[PDB]
Amino acid sequence: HHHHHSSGLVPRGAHMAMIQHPRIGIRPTIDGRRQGVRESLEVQTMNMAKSVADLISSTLKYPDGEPVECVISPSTIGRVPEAAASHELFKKSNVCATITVTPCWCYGSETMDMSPDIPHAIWGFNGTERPGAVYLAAVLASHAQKGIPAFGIYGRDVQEASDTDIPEDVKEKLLRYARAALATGLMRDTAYLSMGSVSMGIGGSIVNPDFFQEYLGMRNESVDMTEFTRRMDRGIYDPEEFERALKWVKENVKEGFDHNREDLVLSREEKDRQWEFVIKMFMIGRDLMVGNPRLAELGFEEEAVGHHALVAGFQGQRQWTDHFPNGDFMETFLNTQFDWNGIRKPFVFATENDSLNGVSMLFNYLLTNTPQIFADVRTYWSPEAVKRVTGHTLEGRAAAGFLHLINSGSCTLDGTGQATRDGKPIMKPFWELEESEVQAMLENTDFPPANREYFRGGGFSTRFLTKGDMPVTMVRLNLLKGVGPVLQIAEGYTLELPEDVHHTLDNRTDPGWPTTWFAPRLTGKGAFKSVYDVMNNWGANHGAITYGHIGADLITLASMLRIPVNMHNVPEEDIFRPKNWSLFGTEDLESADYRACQLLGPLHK
Amino acid sequence: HHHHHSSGLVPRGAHMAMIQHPRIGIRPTIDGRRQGVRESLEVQTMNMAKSVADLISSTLKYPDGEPVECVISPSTIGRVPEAAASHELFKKSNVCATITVTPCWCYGSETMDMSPDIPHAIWGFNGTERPGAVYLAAVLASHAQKGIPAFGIYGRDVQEASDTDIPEDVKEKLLRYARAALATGLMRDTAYLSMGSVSMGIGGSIVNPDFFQEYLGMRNESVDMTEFTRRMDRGIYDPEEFERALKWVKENVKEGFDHNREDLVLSREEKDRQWEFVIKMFMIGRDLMVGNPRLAELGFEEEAVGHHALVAGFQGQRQWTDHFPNGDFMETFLNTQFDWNGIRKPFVFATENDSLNGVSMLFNYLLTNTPQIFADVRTYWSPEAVKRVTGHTLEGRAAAGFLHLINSGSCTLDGTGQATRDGKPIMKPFWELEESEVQAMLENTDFPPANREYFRGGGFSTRFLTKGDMPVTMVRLNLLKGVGPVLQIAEGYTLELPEDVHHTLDNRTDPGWPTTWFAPRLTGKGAFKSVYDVMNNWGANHGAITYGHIGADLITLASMLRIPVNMHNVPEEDIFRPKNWSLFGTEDLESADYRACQLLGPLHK
Amino acid sequence: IQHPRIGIRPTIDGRRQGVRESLEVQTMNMAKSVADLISSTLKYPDGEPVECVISPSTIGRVPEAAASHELFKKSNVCATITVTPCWCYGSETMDMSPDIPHAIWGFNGTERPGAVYLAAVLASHAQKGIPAFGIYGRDVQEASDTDIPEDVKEKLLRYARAALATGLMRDTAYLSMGSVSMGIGGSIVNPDFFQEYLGMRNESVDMTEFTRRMDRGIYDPEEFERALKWVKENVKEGFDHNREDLVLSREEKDRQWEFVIKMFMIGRDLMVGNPRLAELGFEEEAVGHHALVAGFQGQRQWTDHFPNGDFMETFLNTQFDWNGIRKPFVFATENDSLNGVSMLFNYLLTNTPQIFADVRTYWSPEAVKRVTGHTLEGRAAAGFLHLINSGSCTLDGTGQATRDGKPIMKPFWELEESEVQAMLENTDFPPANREYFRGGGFSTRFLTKGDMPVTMVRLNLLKGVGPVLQIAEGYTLELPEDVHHTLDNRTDPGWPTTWFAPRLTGKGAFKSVYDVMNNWGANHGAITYGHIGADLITLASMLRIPVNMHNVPEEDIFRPKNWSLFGTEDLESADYRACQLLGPLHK
Ligand SMILES: C[C@H](O)[C@@H](O)[C@@H](O)[C@H](O)CO
Ligand SMILES: C[C@H](O)[C@@H](O)[C@@H](O)[C@H](O)CO
Ligand SMILES: C[C@H](O)[C@@H](O)[C@@H](O)[C@H](O)CO
Ligand SMILES: [Mn+2]
Ligand SMILES: [Mn+2]
Ligand SMILES: [Mn+2]
Repeated sequence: HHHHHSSGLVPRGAHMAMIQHPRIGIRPTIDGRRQGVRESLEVQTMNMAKSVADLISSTLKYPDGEPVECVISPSTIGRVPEAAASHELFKKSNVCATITVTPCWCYGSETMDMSPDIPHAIWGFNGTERPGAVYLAAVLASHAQKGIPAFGIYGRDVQEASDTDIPEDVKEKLLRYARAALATGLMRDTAYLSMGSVSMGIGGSIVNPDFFQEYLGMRNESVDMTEFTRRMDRGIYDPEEFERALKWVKENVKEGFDHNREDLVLSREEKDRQWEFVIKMFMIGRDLMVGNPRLAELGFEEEAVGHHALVAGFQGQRQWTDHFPNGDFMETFLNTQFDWNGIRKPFVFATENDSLNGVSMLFNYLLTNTPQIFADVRTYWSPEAVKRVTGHTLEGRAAAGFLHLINSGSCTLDGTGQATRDGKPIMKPFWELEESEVQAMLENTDFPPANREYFRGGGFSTRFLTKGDMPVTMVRLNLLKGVGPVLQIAEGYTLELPEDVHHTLDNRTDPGWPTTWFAPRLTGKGAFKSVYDVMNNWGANHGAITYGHIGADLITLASMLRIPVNMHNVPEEDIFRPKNWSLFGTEDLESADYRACQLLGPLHK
Repeated sequence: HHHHHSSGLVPRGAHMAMIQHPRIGIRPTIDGRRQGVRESLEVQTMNMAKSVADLISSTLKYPDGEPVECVISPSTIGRVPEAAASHELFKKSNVCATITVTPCWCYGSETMDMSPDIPHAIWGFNGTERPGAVYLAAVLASHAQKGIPAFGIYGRDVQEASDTDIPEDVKEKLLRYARAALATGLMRDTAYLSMGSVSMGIGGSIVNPDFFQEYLGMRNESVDMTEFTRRMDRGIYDPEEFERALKWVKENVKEGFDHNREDLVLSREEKDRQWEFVIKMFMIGRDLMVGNPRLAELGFEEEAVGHHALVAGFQGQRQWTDHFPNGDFMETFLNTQFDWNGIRKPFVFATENDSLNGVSMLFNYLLTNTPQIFADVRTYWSPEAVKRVTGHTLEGRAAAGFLHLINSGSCTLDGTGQATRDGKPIMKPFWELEESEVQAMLENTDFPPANREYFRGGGFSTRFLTKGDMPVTMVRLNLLKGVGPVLQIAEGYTLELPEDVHHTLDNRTDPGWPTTWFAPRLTGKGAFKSVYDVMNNWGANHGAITYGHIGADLITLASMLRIPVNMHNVPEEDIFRPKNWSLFGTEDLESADYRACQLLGPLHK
Repeated sequence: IQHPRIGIRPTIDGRRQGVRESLEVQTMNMAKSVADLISSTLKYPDGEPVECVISPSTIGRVPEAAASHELFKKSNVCATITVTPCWCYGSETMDMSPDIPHAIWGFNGTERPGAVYLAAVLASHAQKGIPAFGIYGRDVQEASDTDIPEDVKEKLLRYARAALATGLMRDTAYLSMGSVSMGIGGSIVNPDFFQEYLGMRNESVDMTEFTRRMDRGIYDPEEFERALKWVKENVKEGFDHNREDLVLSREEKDRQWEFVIKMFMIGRDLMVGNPRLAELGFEEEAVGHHALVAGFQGQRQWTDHFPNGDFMETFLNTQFDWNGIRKPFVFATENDSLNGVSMLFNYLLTNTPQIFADVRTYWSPEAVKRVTGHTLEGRAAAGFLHLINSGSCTLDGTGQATRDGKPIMKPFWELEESEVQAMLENTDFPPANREYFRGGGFSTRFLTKGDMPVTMVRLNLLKGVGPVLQIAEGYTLELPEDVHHTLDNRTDPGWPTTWFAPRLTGKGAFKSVYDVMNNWGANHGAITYGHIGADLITLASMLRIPVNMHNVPEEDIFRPKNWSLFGTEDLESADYRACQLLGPLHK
């Protein structure tokens, strides 16, 4: 951001849209009594605060790889004017959530944080010498009596007064809380950009701004896809960048086998022209999302600013893709953690402008800092169907059947699963990626010409096979009329089928697109009695798939946003929600969660 | 109550506040058809009524030890004008709830009680000769169709027509119903008195009159604590009583070891002055609650009347206890079933003006006629922490860990557990206490000087150890914003630790205060999967602890008041709620209970 | 005293190569004029000029909106004003903050569609449920014109004063001393109301704290000596109406004077803290309770025993004492917290101290005739109300301060020495009536000068709905001297009097002066210098408190623009519907 010689802002340096740095505000509360008690507790109390700040700052990173930032109250908090001084610092410090720490008794409502629009957690030391726990429960009761949600963090094992380690059980809670709170703080005040609008009558592509505004704190931008054509015809993109990209693409991107029907096959001259075009789609999509200071230099100052988009979508079908090369290459590379410019954070991006899938990916992204697989839930494969079709009897993780996850053209190349840790397939934050790993991803992917019976305009799709045995979580938000957003979660594993089984199933389906074979973990409960039941209960044709088991993190996140969780396979002992959820019931956690979300409602209504 | 020579009422005889005598109204309904049927059923029907009245009156007592009173309709009820005559009698008879009894078919809505503001139960004889059961179900359907809650009492085993025993299964239901209904009738129209107001920002001490008014039928009174000072300086207490108390206290109350820091230790002259002062606090607190006719004789006629308080609280901290001796001695003796004047009903009394703990104690008190332990839930002791700290491996009832229950100074001396039945520790109604038992309680208690780093004004705390192996129920009401009161219940046992374990844990905590070691019964369900989970779900720093397993009684009570139960460990087969609860669902009893309480709402809104 | 800012957001057409660069200067000028108008005209309770912030650039596209929001977030902005002369891209340029008021001023000129933006962006505000005021001038202005027209200033300043009132309340506390006073409803303090509507916290101390600080020297002894001396010189003890055997000796009266001074000191220390207390070694007591407003329960338990609260209540609400001229500390008798908030509304809108009073009597013209022989004329002609607190009232409520030979109440920084003198000279302090206040003390007795324009205000809690506001603009009265003395002597001549006549309109509860009283929702009112009804209405609408009753002319009613979508005919109902649906700010 510098000021334009006459009018607006323009970017200089990095993009216009930076990743934000929300802080966590740490509030050490103390007994108010002086002439002995308070003075004797100051040091133990303020240390608790310092140790929490070091835990978070030394463990968690923002999407840009920087260490998360913490702020401590200007003093310990024993009486209201100390709370007010705290609140005043936090207001100007960009604080997205609060952690109160204490080893002693403090005065409930005199010391509590009143912010209704952010999460709070309280950690009471489990010690005998002072009532730390007792404050914990007291102040949480005030929170529930005043309808300001707060998390309760209480360690299992009595600690000695002089001990300053944070117990593993407390750490787990502190970090789950922090990861989830940071996701809320990173979404807030950003936008979703629609390119186009509704795609083929798909629910999530009918974008609902009330949801963004009320639940997420987010704005909605839109451009009609004509914008791409305008920029291409008028030279509103970086031509020097274009030349380097064309060269890198020629070197690194293998064009794939052409399955097109005979009379639909394009000339090699046409295919080359289409390659230039999709490279420009990428640059333009990326520029629209985040801005580009080069656009300003080329004298396109209005365009240089972008659309402040933390997440975005491309309608494509039907009107664009009937005419012009499709968006597979754009969608692929936006979601991939590199291009000709180098290794890079991803730009979270929805196929078919499925805004709800976009937000599902963004939850996943902000919780993990890892890129996100976008997929159609194409087929449920029962053991019986697999046996009939291939002769093979499924075993290990595939034994109970599995789901074919395969988007209609595009997918993050990180979703190959070629990055490695300890001999195992994973998806990594961009700053952990090695050159070899990028190379492996490119090497194990190719780019078949688009199927022109569906995508007359042409383009190239993305084709790889996700490596088996990677822990993942599939995720989907859906909008329920009269209720709002509801969240479903399925943790499980990618699979490696026998090769013949893979090729047989693949070739009957859509072998020009990207494949992940998915087995969800069954629990014998709810919708996880069988793999079939998991599909039959999946509430949209799309899912968002992340590396890792992040179910418990999502559940915590959803409660912060007051989004009820309709379906998950997370063990119950991992469910971690504000302490007042339990006033809405302890047996029927699902109903209590609906009652709590219903009553408190979204953050920004 | 006599009229003053010029103006008000004043008490004479007992106190101004008597314990009330709510009645149970018994309604025998009969088939309307004469010329045979009705006349042949009169005697069997009216006997059912008489036997129910004898059951209740011969088994249950009011808090003052008098036998509960019943009223029968002026005739059997076969047609509406007989129902009207019944309703007319009950209106002037102080009837707090209804029991309809019948051996035959009667005409539904023609015969039913329409009172919306009181509980109803219906007992249909399980006989073959007439449709008793059939009336039972019919009239209950009318109750649910008209939104007037009623309990259904149906015996398991077909009885012979000539049999007049009440089956054990029916008796259990009749008496649970009656105990709970009487508690509602005893609370109604009484008050809660606040002395002071908010204590150290504690939730329950921010008194919510909507709750008292709407749910309990109760008023709220308040005095600023200055009132104590006024009465002490102006001689507004009984000086003859004061002298007898001072003497009894010198003989019966052992002053305890002084743990104070050296420069804070008070002179013996000061300690003696403080003893006089806390004796006066007691008398004044007791007088404020219930009135005193002696105050009238001494010419303080306004004060003699009291505050009509069935339950009350003393703020204490911070402003009073920073200056004057604290309220431990007052709170202790109000909750204890004796003093210098003799053996006595308790006066239900909250530390720190925790009005919600007060009501929790009062539920417990009205259900049992036994005094009530007020406690901080200070510490969860895991087996691992106990092993580390003491070397001991916990066994029997303590094996899964336990809770340290220990109020910040005061507790009913009945909570020593020194009263005995059949070789076992219990807490008794006052009229069952023996002189030896009072003596045991005094003998096993002492009264340490208050800790002046917390209670600068001084005073004496109460110190004993509750005997192990007593069945108890811990209880807490909490206010949930947008919902109202919700009730949690944990039945279990007091523990006897090995002596070394006890002293080690005690001495690290607050050995000048009273201790109960508590193990809740685990069920493998909800919040009772582990002792840790029970604490982690306890919704305030306070609990109310009663002798006995009274979970099922509380659940019945809560349904009468439409307070949902968020957490309990009572077996499901014991849950006994109005029959329409089951129209709100039969599987998810917790959700159905929230839906039912939500829809019907409190009694007096 | 916080310094909440107003954020000025200059929005602009995003199209360059001409349009945008041509409008930059004129657009930025609108921002600058508004900042100047506000900063040169309004002041915080402490006398300092109000502060504004402008967006770091004009706003034509969303990332500029984002930057504006980033800056305002750290600049303590309590409300926004968008200004524009041109068309701009509605939802791309709008402020989304749900917890603060907004206003849009669109230039009324022809060359560019500024009124078009104004209405389009307000449509978005209504459709997204984020209330915003619309500010549109009556007369087409020339593109180069730089004057803010008078209709526009009036709206901008009304908006700003009301916005600032919300900004100054937020995050402060109400302190109760004691609890419930004599079963008075407003003294059963409701924290949900404070928390949800006002963004305020609740603090609490038992009156025992007073005794504690007195016994233990927890107040400033230098200050005490200077105060005792100043009070002997300046404060006139009044007539003792007590019956013979209740009359106190001169010694006892003198000890009580020392005590009530100490009460004043402790009350003030409790509200705002005092660094002298830390110097004297009570570091805890030194910080105070962060109270923008407070009350003192008093009766029954304290005033039965100890000197009453009148002196403390009077001087907290007065703009001076032995330490010099000074802002008031808004303070409620009987801990009537609703009256306290009513006073504070008036205070924050005007920077002038506030009369607390019981609405004691309605005097009909018939009854004045019967009792006095006199036939009321002038403003008094249609009857009137006796406003008189049970012992205390701000000395500024004498009406001794003067502007243009007319009685007023002034912000403290406009007070002259001679005016303080006049307030003192026209007040005496009668011993407390010991049948009602056994514990003693001294009340405050004066008579408010007549012909002073005032507004009486009351906030009431209505079960299941929440707070509702009632407003009566009117005038103080001067009665014939002998008529005054007859009415006074048979009521409570030891307490302070204001004679009030509300303006009648023949609408609603303002058809007669009796109707005004018959519809008054409590025994208390807060009374301010000035006719500020229109300001209250705007403030009420900011906080979503319905107005149940007011005598303000309909043309002056200025509410967020989406109120009109709830109805244009039946404004009262539309107001209730809007507040009901929108709810308090901090639910
Ligand atoms: C080719 C088809 O139109 C395909 O694009 C759709 O089924 C789409 O994937 C649905 O999300
Ligand atoms: C000594 C402490 O203030 C103690 O009184 C508190 O923790 C209190 O027991 C909380 O209920
Ligand atoms: C003397 C009375 O108590 C008086 O104080 C009451 O009328 C009080 O003014 C009610 O506001
Ligand atoms: Mn699809
Ligand atoms: Mn306690
Ligand atoms: Mn009054």
